[PDB]
Amino acid sequence: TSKKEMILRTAIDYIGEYSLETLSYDSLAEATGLSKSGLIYHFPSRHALLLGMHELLADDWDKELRDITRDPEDPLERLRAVVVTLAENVSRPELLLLIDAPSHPDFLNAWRTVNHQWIPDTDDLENDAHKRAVYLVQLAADGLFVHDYIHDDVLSKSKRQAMLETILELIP
Amino acid sequence: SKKEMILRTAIDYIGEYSLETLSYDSLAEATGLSKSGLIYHFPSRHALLLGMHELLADDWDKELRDITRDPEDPLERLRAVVVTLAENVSRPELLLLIDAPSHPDFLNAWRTVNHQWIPDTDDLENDAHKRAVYLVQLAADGLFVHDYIHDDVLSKSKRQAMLETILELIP
Amino acid sequence: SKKEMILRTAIDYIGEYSLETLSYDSLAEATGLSKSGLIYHFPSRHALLLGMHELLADDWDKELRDITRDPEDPLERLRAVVVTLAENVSRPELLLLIDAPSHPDFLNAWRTVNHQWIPDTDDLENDAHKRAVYLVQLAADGLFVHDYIHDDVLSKSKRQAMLETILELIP
Amino acid sequence: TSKKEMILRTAIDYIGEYSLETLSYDSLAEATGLSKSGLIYHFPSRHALLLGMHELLADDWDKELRDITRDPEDPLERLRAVVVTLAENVSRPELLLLIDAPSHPDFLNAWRTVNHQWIPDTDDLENDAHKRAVYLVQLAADGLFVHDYIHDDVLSKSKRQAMLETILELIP
DNA sequence: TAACTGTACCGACC
DNA sequence: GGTCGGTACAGTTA
DNA sequence: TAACTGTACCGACC
DNA sequence: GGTCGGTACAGTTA
Repeated sequence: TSKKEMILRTAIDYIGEYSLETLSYDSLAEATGLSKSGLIYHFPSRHALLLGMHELLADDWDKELRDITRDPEDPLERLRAVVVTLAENVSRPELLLLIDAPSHPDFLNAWRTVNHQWIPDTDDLENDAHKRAVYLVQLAADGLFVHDYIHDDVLSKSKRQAMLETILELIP
Repeated sequence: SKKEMILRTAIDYIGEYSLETLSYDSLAEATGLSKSGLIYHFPSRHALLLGMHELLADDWDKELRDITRDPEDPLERLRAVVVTLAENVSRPELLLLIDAPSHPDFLNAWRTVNHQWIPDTDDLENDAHKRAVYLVQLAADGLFVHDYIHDDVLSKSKRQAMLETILELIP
Repeated sequence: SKKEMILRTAIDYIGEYSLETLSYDSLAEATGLSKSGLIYHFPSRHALLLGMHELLADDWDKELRDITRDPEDPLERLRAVVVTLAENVSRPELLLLIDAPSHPDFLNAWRTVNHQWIPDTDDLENDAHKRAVYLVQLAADGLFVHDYIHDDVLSKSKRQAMLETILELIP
Repeated sequence: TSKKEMILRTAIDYIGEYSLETLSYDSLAEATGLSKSGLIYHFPSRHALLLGMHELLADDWDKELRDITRDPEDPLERLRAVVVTLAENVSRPELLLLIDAPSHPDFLNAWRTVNHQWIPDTDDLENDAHKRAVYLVQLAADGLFVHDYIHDDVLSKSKRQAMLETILELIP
């Protein structure tokens, strides 16, 4: 009967719709049906509530990346899954959370797996043309991830598939 | 003008912290003015935010005009877009671009820029060359946002190199 | 109930000062509670003011039940109106009655007393009896407001003599 | 010229229609089309603006009282004017000021004429029938002055005259 | 017995 | 003239 | 030399 | 996230 995960989904859904500044116990109570004491029961500070949201979303993204990877040892094969989940499996909440995370080490740490085991390493890229060609993909996937929140002019699915394919065809 | 100075301080303030802790009070510190003198200049919070959207939107239209010496070709515009995104737009611009949907006034302030300098998505599905330019656009947005969504700041050396590689890609 | 002790302190504050300077902070000083403890109990200012109106309008109704010994007739209600106006109603009720038009909720809290106890102003051009009762109502009202609009508080004895004079005048 | 009496009149009219707590430099600037600076020139503080208003209205009244007293030796004649100018020639502003007056020595003092040279005397009426029947009249007049602001039942012009006549008939 | 809900407060801040 | 993030603890429902 | 207007700024309170 | 009561001038209009 523990509604601890349901609260987080509700909180994530809420920040997509509205935003972080406006997420508070009262407004999460209103949205969960729960009472404020109820929420405090699982998340005794706002800091825990946010941690849980970061953790929850980083774990969605890790599970998503590992599932769609055909072979986990092939670098290019995992870069392809980074490109794909960035174009389809991450939305507004993740972006707001990525941006909020630097604001506390706890939140940074919650994202360490998926920023250190899936995003390609920046090493001597000044003078390595292949490595820099692998980073160009990463940069382009990141632009397709944030595109609809920064351009005010959403891509339709069809345009987004077309651009996803273009970022893929560019994998070495 | 005292107005532009206050707005400049508010922009650095949000780069360092966020919109949500931008308050008349926290802004009175950073600017040295009293909470009340601040309100004299920006009589509501919405005005203060409208100021900041407008200042940044304008600065962006400025720098990308002082950088293209041929406004004609979508390609020279496109060059201007990549460089400004790569090297002279930071965290505050990203913060206000995210926040902009929350009021029509905010959207309206970026309207000039967001459609005038931004390549056209229009028929992208069938035009390979139009997908080659949007790929550049996307890579630029990638470098613009890079350090604020991966816990890893690029060094100036790395950043310059990725700018070039993107600059290469240009049709 | 803690609500009722809070209203009671607010009633005495406005007796000493005014409604205009009655604020959550100034009522927190006077009650011992914190600003937000008070807001827990009355969540908006409207609610606090509605509470004070309700409380006085209802004490006056009660104080005018254990005094009138035959709710039946116009005259025994009038005697009661006169006595309560003369001696168990002071500056807070005057202040609240002046403020009460500022909102329908407040007027409404004074319905029971304002018509059901106070004699009617109806049919008063032509009925001598009805003018002799309203004369008594005006005098009672005059004694009620006396200390607060004339720079001269009456003593208890002066007040009883006058009370008694209005009471004689009863048709 | 000098807008000074004109500002006070506007301020009086303002609070009649609205009230005292809302009367401010800003709101009085709007009502007068003057500037806050303009108002502060005549009235260096709000205190000085309320006194102006207390002073002005007590003189309108004192003027009105002696304007309508035929024989000012006669204690019953002045009692008649009191009643008359109470039932006919004072309105809301006048009530709000009276009620506010005791909150400051200057305000009390500005009402000293009309309260001393005109209001009959509470002097051993405990044992004196005539004196107390003179107070009764004063008492009913005060009641007709406050009626409309205390009872939520504005009297018609006609009923107000009817009641005024009745208090007057109660005279010597 | 864990998962709540309600009630009464309060300091920093908007 | 409030909100917001707590804190404290008693009383109820799966 | 008086009666304003506008512009910037602030502490206490709401 | 503000209003209310100023303070402090410099310039303007009769």
